[PDB]
Amino acid sequence: PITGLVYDQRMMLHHNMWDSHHPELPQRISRIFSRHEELRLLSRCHRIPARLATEEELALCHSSKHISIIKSSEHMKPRDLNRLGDEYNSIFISNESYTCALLAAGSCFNSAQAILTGQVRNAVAIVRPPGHHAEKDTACGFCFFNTAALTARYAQSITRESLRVLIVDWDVHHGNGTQHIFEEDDSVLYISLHRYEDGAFFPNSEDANYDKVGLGKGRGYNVNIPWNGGKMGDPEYMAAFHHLVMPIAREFAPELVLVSAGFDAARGDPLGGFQVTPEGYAHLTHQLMSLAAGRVLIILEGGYNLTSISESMSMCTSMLLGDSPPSLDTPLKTSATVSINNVLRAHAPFWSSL
Ligand SMILES: [K+]
Ligand SMILES: [K+]
Ligand SMILES: [Zn+2]
Repeated sequence: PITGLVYDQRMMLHHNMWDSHHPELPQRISRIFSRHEELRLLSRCHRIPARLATEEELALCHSSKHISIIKSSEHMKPRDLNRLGDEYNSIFISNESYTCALLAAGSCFNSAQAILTGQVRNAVAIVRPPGHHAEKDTACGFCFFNTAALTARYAQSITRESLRVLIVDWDVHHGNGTQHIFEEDDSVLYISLHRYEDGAFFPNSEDANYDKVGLGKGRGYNVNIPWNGGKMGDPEYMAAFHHLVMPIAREFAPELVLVSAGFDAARGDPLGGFQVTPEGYAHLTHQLMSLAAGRVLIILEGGYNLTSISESMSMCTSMLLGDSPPSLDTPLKTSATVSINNVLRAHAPFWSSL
């Protein structure tokens, strides 16, 4: 009954060499790690080693062009790093970025392998840079390679090709790259909750709306839960899990759960504007633990208030370790009722549980 934990200080080497205060900070991961130490969660976990992803593994989801361009940045002079970063939507690059992206993905592969070999029941991955905005062919939104999507394909590569992987993306932003990578796929169920604001919120695409349900054999296996016009928090997220996430997930019957666990919907985040609490994140984690015989891998995505992400992800690890769910302190914001009902209208044709 072991919980794994992967953390490697070398992932702090990725940095913004022009803006030391850019919110995707190296100390995001060291702060989360430190809070696990203070709460004495670290010694209750088995340490899973980091490793570099291989180029062959990156090619599970990304084009060889994209791999080669990010790879080339390791030897790039500052002016060229600045210019290359500016060719993407919201990317900064340093000479260490490629290696850190490789480390984040490989750390998650090792964690998924530890779960799927029965060496640990579940695991938490304290990694950066994040992944869920990265597309097959391009970097986006602080993300170079799509760690969670690659981990889903990696898991299938060591088990069977059609292994049912659920990805729950509770980062406040839509994971455009994860949706696109699996949009035609019925073996990977993508469920995202995100601030949407009728397409005005990053990443600024109507691809994130509730009516994008998947394509081809993937029709029904893409679930977007978009928030509009309100400061959403625990009641809205609990209601979305109750009416949507958990009924769909149970019907899908995943063999592995990956959480694209951004903590930028947390109270205090400078970018998300929401107010999910650490206790809320613990309850979402505990609900997901009922799936896939407990095989849950929690993967850090966004989240930019250092205190908020440290308390929030530590509470998630406490849940993985088997601790009792904390006590939770309200009627939904009206637009959140509308959002949930819109998703129910979009997906009840595909899911008998709805
Ligand atoms: K999301
Ligand atoms: K899908
Ligand atoms: Zn985010």
